[PDB]
Parts: sequence; C-alpha cells; structure tokens
Amino acid sequence: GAPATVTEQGEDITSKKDRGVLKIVKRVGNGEETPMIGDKVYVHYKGKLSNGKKFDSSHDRNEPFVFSLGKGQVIKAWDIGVATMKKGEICHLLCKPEYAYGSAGSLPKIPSNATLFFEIELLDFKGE
Ligand code: NA
Ligand code: NA
Repeated sequence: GAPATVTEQGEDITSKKDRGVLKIVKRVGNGEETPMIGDKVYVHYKGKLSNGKKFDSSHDRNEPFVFSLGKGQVIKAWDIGVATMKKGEICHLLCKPEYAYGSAGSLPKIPSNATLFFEIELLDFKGE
C-alpha cells in the first residue's frame, strides 16, 4: 500500500541524507514557489501509524491545520517536508521517529519509537 511504497520508493529529502524523511509527490502543485521560513502554512493531512491505524486527520475536522513554517511548531519531518511543497501539491511523507516523536511518543495514540506516514496537501502559504 501507500506506506510501503513511500518506504521503498520515496526520495530522501533530509539535508543529512539519513533516510529519515522520505517523500513522494502524488499531485503536482502550482508553479515553482515553495513557502518561506516563517510563512503561515495551511495544510490538510491524514496520519497513519505503522500498524495501519489512523491517528489524526484534519479532513475529519473540516478545517485545515495552520502553523508557522520552520519554527519547530510541528515535528521536524513536517518543517522539512512542507518546505519542499508547492501550493496545491499533495505528497506522502514517511517519517522515522528521529524526525517525529522519538522515544517519547505522543499521547493518546502515537507510541514510542514510531515511524509515521502522512498524506499532506499544501493548501496555501502566506507571509506576514
Ligand atoms: Na503507489
Ligand atoms: Na515539490
């Protein structure tokens, strides 16, 4: 399925080239521009654990998730991955725990040492 495919066929987008964040572009976005550090980014996403369980979805809340890019307001894999996206792009990210929640995990649903799969849509980005 999609998590296996990004694991085996994804692109390493880390600057360390340690395979910690792998990406596949699923829907090509608009133009060439990617968001800049500090931009307000608006995303829709779904996240799955490596046991197949959905742990989160913004679609199910009928509102996007909004954060300031590159500020550590989200897991490292998202700061790195969203920074590569064009407006309107949909991608898959496969995130090793060192770029996610590490040994701590995140209650209620994310265990220790968890590799995470996300589908992410970059809806918009805006500077301030
Ligand atoms: Na595929
Ligand atoms: Na891209």
